[PDB]
Amino acid sequence: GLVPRGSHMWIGVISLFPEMFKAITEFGVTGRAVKHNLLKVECWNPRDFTFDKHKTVDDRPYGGGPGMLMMVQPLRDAIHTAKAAAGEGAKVIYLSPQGRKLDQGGVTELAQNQKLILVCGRYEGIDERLIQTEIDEEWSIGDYVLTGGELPAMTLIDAVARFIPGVLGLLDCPHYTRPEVLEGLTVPPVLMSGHHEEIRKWRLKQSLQRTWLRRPELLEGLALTDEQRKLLKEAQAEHNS
Amino acid sequence: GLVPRGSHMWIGVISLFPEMFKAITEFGVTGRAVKHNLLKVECWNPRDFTFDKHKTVDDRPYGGGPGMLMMVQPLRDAIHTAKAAAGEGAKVIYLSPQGRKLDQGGVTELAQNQKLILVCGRYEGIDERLIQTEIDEEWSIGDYVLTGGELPAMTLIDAVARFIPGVLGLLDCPHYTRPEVLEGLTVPPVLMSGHHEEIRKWRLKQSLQRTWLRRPELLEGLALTDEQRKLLKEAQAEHNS
Repeated sequence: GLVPRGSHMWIGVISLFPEMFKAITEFGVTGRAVKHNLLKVECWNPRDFTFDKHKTVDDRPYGGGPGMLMMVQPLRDAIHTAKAAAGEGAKVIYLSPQGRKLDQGGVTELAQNQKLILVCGRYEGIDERLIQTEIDEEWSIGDYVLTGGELPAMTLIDAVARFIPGVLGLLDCPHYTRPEVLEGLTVPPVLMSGHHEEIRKWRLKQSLQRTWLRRPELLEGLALTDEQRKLLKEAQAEHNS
Repeated sequence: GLVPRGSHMWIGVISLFPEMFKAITEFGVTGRAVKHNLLKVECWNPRDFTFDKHKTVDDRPYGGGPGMLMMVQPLRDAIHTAKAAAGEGAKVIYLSPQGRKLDQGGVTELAQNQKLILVCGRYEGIDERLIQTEIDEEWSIGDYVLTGGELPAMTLIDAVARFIPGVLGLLDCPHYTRPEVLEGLTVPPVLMSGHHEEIRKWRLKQSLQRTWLRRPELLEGLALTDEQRKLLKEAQAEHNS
């Protein structure tokens, strides 16, 4: 086709609930990426790597406490099988609130990988030593507590999928569509003017203003263009007075 | 049963892909919460609120550009039906990267709501005016770009579900489980000592140290106990020298 070979992204997933990933493999743009063979998601379930009659996948933490942990053997073995399939150059990622905070910059660098293996924890997490022996990088999608690593893993896949060849910075400017007047609220006249240039500048100005007011941190680390600086300056002055 | 009536949580969801929510309603603790009638998730799809032959749910942005937006009428009407079902006291939430940053403190306050309606956007988002007429609060799960609001919505549900009566702060201390020696790596002796007190202190110290090194921001805004301050001080001194 139009896309060169060897540009597809492969993602191995270790999870007790592989079916959860249908949420991204069967719907929307990510689902389309999978259908078009641009994105490949392969899952392995630790429950299939047990040897006891009850397929036990959890274990007690040393030191005591009610906080269960994933059983090491089934989880490690699942990882080993994924690594066997992925072969060379496969970064193993563990999703947890103690990992590096994910942001668009992080998504960009993770997307540079053609192969990734995502480890989804349940219970209170996984053995600290496994982080040392099997995990390459630990990442957190946010500072909040979740019941498992599956949502964080799917969030990561969704974010990086947008960087896959064949698939299709600051806070967005306000957006408007029909009707022209919604419950008495009108669309900014400039957007109805047809003046391509005035519209481009208005949108940029609004984007900068909103980023400044809501996420000023995103501005730090980016040397804005001369135009952006001028528009932002105007917005800041107008906001105050 | 043991749980008093009127303590269950209801969550209405507006999404073009209702099936994605099976990821949380059919698996793990959230799935168990749904099975035990502790959590209720009801979805409405804008596609069911259209009147044209092609069930159109997207529309062109005023001002031009390739960035499509959700069509106002089907989306607004879906919201109205959810509000009709939810009745009184139902906060409507829009998930977007321009919303308030979600953190455990935010999860705690959102969990105080017995009813919530989550609006999941697709395309480039929704009309700015709808945020004014139908949305009560805007929330962001992180500073990264996603293909839709469904994962953010499920992440929010998962986080607040943990606060539901009947269901079951800083970075966790390292955790360990069998075997005692994993690929030559041993479990900290204190955890194998059986000394309940030494273990409690060791774990707290490690939790504080890790929070300090990886997420010092979490410390800001919390007046630690005398013990925590002592252990953290020791950890900081040991880390340096």
